[PDB]
Amino acid sequence: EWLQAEIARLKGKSIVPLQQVKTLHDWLDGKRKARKSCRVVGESRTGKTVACDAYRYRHKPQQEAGRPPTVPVVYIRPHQKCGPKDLFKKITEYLKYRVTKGTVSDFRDRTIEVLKGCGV
DNA sequence: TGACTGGTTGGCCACTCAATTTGCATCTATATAGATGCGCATCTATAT
Ligand SMILES: Nc1ncnc2c1ncn2[C@@H]1O[C@H](COP(=O)(O)OP(=O)(O)OP(=O)(O)O)[C@@H](O)[C@H]1O
Ligand SMILES: [Mg+2]
Repeated sequence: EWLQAEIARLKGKSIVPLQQVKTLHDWLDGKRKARKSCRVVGESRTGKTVACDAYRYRHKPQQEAGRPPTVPVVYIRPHQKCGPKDLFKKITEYLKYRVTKGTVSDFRDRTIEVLKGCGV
């Protein structure tokens, strides 16, 4: 009946535009055009991760039949005590590059090489 | 006639994690010797 779907809208997650989200998207675009690194800080329930999701979605990948894709924005949440091989594995996986095994020095070189040409 | 011979169905390196030692900084809750102040005795002086 009608009552059963309604848990799902409620339980279901959604994104609501808010002033705080808009503020970040414009600031990040300044940083992205300028190629300036920066940090975002704030308390854990302010919804930082969600604003960053909403930002990622506004810039879809472009894919041709043969050559590899353009992807402007990469988002990763490291695991606790994330080491070098674990960081390179996450950058590599968010792009779905097929190679999965390697020495730390091999993943380092391979990560630099997939950020290049892919146009991040 | 009793001999001879032939017959024949894991290793070499690079990286990571639980641990467990050692050292340092920060309470903390008690233990312990010195000022300070009444509370009365004791002496001295003064007056009728
Ligand atoms: N723009 C938004 N629209 C709708 N809901 C939002 C928005 N921003 C945050 N929320 C709500 O915040 C909750 C999740 O918080 P979120 O994970 O965004 O916080 P956070 O600050 O990124 O957390 P942390 O820093 O601890 O990782 C959800 O209930 C989600 O609906
Ligand atoms: Mg977050």
